Amino acid sequence: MIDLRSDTVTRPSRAMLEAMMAAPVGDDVYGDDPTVNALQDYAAELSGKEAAIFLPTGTQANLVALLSHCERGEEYIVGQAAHNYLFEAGGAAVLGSIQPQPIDAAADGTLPLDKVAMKIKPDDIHFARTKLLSLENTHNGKVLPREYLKEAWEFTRKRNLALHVDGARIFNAVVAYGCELKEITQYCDSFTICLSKGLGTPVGSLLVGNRDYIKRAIRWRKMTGGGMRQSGILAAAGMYALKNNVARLQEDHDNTAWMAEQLREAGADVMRQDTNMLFVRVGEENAAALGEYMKARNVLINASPIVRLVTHLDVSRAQLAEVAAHWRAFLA
Amino acid sequence: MIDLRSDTVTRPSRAMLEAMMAAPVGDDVYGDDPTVNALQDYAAELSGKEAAIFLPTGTQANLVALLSHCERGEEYIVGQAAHNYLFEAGGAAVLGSIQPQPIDAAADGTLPLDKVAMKIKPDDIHFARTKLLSLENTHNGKVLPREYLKEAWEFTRKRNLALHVDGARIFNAVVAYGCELKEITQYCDSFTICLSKGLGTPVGSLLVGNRDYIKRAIRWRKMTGGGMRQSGILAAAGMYALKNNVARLQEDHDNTAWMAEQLREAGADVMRQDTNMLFVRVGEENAAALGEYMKARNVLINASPIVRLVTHLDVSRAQLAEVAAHWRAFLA
Amino acid sequence: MIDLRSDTVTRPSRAMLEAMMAAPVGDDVYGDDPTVNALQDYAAELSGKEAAIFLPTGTQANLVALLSHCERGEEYIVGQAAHNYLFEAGGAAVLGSIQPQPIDAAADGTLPLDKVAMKIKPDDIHFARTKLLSLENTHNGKVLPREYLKEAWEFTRKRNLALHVDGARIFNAVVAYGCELKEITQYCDSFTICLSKGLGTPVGSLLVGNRDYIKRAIRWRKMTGGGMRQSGILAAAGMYALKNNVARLQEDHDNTAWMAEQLREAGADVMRQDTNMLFVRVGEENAAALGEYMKARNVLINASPIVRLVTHLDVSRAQLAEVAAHWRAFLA
Amino acid sequence: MIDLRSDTVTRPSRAMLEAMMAAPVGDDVYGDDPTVNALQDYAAELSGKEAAIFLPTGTQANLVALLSHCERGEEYIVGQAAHNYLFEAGGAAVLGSIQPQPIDAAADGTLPLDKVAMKIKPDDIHFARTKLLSLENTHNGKVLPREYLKEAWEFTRKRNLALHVDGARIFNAVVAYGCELKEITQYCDSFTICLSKGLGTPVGSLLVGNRDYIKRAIRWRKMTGGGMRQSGILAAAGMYALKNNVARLQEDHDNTAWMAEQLREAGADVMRQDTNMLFVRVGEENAAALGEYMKARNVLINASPIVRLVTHLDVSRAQLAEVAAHWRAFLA
Ligand SMILES: *Cc1c(COP(=O)(O)O)cnc(C)c1O
Ligand SMILES: *Cc1c(COP(=O)(O)O)cnc(C)c1O
Ligand SMILES: *Cc1c(COP(=O)(O)O)cnc(C)c1O
Ligand SMILES: *Cc1c(COP(=O)(O)O)cnc(C)c1O
Ligand SMILES: [Mg+2]
Ligand SMILES: [Mg+2]
Ligand SMILES: [Mg+2]
Ligand SMILES: [Mg+2]
Ligand SMILES: [Mg+2]
Ligand SMILES: [Mg+2]
Repeated sequence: MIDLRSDTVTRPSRAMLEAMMAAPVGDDVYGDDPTVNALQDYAAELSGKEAAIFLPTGTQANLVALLSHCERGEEYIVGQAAHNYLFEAGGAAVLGSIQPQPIDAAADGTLPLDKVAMKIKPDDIHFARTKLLSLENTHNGKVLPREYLKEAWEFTRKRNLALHVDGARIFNAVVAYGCELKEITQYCDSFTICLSKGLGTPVGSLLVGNRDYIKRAIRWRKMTGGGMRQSGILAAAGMYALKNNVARLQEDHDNTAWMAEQLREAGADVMRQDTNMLFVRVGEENAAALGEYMKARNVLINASPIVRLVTHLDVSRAQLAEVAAHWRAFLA
Repeated sequence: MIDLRSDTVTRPSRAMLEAMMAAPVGDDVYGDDPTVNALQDYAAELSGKEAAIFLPTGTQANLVALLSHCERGEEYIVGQAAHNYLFEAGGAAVLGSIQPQPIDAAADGTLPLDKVAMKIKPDDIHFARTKLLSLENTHNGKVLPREYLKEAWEFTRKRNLALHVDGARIFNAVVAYGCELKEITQYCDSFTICLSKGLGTPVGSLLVGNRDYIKRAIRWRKMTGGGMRQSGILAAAGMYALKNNVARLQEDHDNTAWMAEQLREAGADVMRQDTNMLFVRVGEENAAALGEYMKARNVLINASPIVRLVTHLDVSRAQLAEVAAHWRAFLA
Repeated sequence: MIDLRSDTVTRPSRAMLEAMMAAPVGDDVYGDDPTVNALQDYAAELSGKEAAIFLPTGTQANLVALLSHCERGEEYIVGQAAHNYLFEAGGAAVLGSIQPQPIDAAADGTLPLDKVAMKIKPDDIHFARTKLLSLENTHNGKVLPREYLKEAWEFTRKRNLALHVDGARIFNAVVAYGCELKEITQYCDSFTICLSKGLGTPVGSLLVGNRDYIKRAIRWRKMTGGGMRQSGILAAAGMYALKNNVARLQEDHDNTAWMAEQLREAGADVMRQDTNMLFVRVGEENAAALGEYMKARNVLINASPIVRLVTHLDVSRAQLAEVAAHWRAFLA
Repeated sequence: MIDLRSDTVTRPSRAMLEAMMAAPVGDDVYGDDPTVNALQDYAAELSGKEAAIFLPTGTQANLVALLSHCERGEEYIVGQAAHNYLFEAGGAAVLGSIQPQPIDAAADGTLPLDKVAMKIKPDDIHFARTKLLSLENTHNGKVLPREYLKEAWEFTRKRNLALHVDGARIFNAVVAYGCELKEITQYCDSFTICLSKGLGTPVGSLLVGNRDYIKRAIRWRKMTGGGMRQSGILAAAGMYALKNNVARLQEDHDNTAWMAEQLREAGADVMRQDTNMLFVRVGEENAAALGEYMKARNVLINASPIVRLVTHLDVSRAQLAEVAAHWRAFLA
């Protein structure tokens, strides 16, 4: 079927499945899984960091990432629309006892440093203790300006703040940048990697940072429930994906801007196109209707005034042609 | 000694102390303290609410209120500069496992209902569960419009959201409206009352609401550590304060409005003036230099590029006239 | 390789892997994964419960269960040596703001109802609010008496307390009782099921209960980070495991009971033997020395003055006979 | 009236009241209260510690004491029947995110060190991180053996554990010991002092420890709501009590063992007598009945199978004679 709801719907490729069934495993609680360790070391090395850790979800990757950075009473400055603030049921505050300090991101997706500075609280018993600055490289598809990344890292060091990046779709950014992962990963103390979305993995996310940081991450992961056993089978896929599915992300990107043009031709009001994501202003009076129309044509989208269409390896251009045709028919 | 730093410096008048030293007391934990109970029933009756609870501080009155309103994982929309979000060291999140959703307040001190609406979370496992809208009347002196208070009240009912008002200086707004307290508390499910501010009490606050709500608040006040014993001694100052110090707040207002013209007609840059508060932009170069010049003449003002002068019952106009002069002498 | 450390080392059989590699999957967050849903409905139906939820680990199945049962400030009575109190880094309190009330378990593994009763808190603001009684069937191998399970069930209803059972090895007790799973799950409101232990799955657990309870558990599983995507691949091993690996647990039991006689009739001090678990008091002087002697011959046993040997599908009797010999050779 | 429910019902003496109305005050949030500072320095000096802090309640003193000692995920070993575990609505876990590890106290009221050692968790991700050992000198009236205090302190230093003592009635212990406060205070890193119970204060408790510890206590107190303003009026009483009400505690003690004898003569089954507390095994079938009988004779006690009678300065021996007579009449 044609699914444009999220790149999270990506299913295992033939090659990936065999890599998995082939991978050697062990008990990762003891650290005896060759594959988990191999994936963790690859990411670490690939990003220029000391150590990495495998978690069940990107949600748990960020929760653990936040608990690891901030103690009870500390606070993190994040985007009002960032994932580890808005889309993680408020875990950091509810579970971690961390005060969140959200601020609106700028149009390009960055967090205005002048605003971040204004939110750093003085060492007064009145306020929470600002500790972390969280970013999200690839925010609703937008790739942060490389210069800004350098600026934030520099900014944080000057203010003694830790810097963490939600790299759910960090490889989309990499491919869009045209550089290596380590070249953007140098500007953050820690960052996450989701294997389950664009890279085509069934389950999996990674938190990468220095040795000590990750050791604290290990205690938190166990507590939050991520301490799995024979994760080797899952990690195997993650290794295969990092060595065979990063480059093709460019194919998704061209499909996004290709589709963006088709919908423009058809008459749909396209709001913007960034990486594997495009947004259309469908409208309130056409939301649910378009949903059904499509859903009928075996096309799955998230019905809404502003529909977010996401691309991935399980959607071809030909299939996009179909949806662009079905859409054109909708509007006229 | 001339303290324009805050209205929190007000000291007990001899009549207040006597009222305290001659009050009958009992074990409040056992609910055997006459004066405490008397103070509560009086606040409840005067505001149209069923019950009331006395607490050590407003900070605790709000932490308790927030805990009594939101279960673990629940959320409260508030102002980025509001007290129960910014000035209570993130208590609601750190201790109460409550997710805070702060937004910028409009110029007049209100939380734009349109902005508030966009922040109400869809009922999806993705988000925290929006449950409370917490206001602040008298917000840095600013008196919230009355039509907004009625509109927020209606908005929250149609959204099934509770409405709480941090009334640390509610009586200041009350005198400014020229109405009864009941006429504004009718637009909220719960509100607080600090007696230790302009009303001149040594310490103590009140949280008022529905009988069942307050019953829960009693469990939280205990856990947080506010369940005192013979606190009727303190509650006594409260009654005395509520029966004699409400009307004279108009005197503080006139003085602030007075000082404003004097400082203005003296070379000072008066940004704005609301109730017992005045704001003068002094700037870097003269900030710290101003604090010292004053500190010497016994005039205490929180130095800063933008100084906040707070009038209260312990600062006379004559004394203000003096400071004024001392400020017109600062420029030369 | 001979791992008697835990039954958590069980590795996937080729038939299990195939079942996993050929399973249809979908986005579980969207509830679109056939196998995951299939696995849940099967566990629910087989236990007499309305709903079921798949999780990354048992540790998370219990944290979620506890959170779904107790609101902030609520409490759960448990065993001092129980898993959701002792071996999950205090998660219920640290992350869930739940007060734990642990008590020593009787010799047979049960929590003495008389002791439990004394621990139920009076409804007074002095105490936490007792709400759950959490058991553990198979408790270090010990099979809880059936009359106690029925008695705890009745006790909790007459006290209006929920009853949860940590069933990490529930099927081990089940085979030992010689009854159906439904006949014991009928005595609890919720229970867990680990598939990654004796049942031989690579990872995964289940929490089962009433439809409304489980709906809440879904919100908590997300927040804690267990809301995976195409997890049907994992859920597949679970179904395969539940349809083929339950009965053969009797083989582990016989082997443990077998090894016990061998080690006993060899000079070893066998304290006790329950289901797939055996305990031998080795003592200080021979503890670490034993671990090394074994470690060399590839036999892995958690060294300690009191060694805990765990049998499972990946350790044959023939292999046990070998270890045995290697142990009778340790004394000389 | 005659109140034997608790020494918390103690009311202000003429001398105390005048000391209060006389005391000079200020804003303690800024630290400008002469009296609060004077009380804090007196306690500190009197106990041989660096600094002290004034809180509204003993409950908040312990909560703050626990938050100050243990970070999120750390754990404290305390008595199953200790106040900061059982009688503080579980604040440490609910609010502080601290895992509690309670164990039964021995008959003399101490925590068997052999048990404490058994509960210290290894540095493994399975367990919470043992950090603090909490004691309660004067536990239900029992005075801990001095030798044991020395032992626990020594024990904790050897194990790198912090030691805290709930000194709600620490002065009862002092008077019973016959030594100075500093001689028992040397065996703890921190300890609390309740001014509101036996010492005859209306409100008030103190936490005493080293400079850094108390500084952390200050941030926590503010967050939990204890940061009061003109606390001078309350502190004044606390100073008067520490200089005029410690010695007479002996009068309460003799009244307790005097009354214990009278009740024995009358026929009541006295369980034990320690300091200002005695326990009678009234029985279930006579609980409520005795309550009314007494309550009628204007005598207030906590009705129960085992009645706890507490002495204090507001109950004279003559009044005890009355109650012992009313009791005798009850039984015969
Ligand atoms: C989806 C997502 C996450 C979390 O991953 P889940 O698999 O949904 O838990 C974190 N950050 C971003 C930016 C995401 O898009
Ligand atoms: C001062 C104040 C509080 C709380 O008072 P504390 O005594 O500092 O705890 C709450 N809200 C507002 C708006 C205040 O100005
Ligand atoms: C192993 C186990 C758990 C949880 O399993 P993890 O995979 O370690 O999270 C829960 N309860 C018992 C009794 C166990 O033995
Ligand atoms: C009463 C008491 C406390 C707490 O004091 P409150 O005034 O009740 O908050 C702490 N410890 C002991 C041993 C007590 O008896
Ligand atoms: Mg996928
Ligand atoms: Mg919390
Ligand atoms: Mg005051
Ligand atoms: Mg396994
Ligand atoms: Mg008292
Ligand atoms: Mg907590």
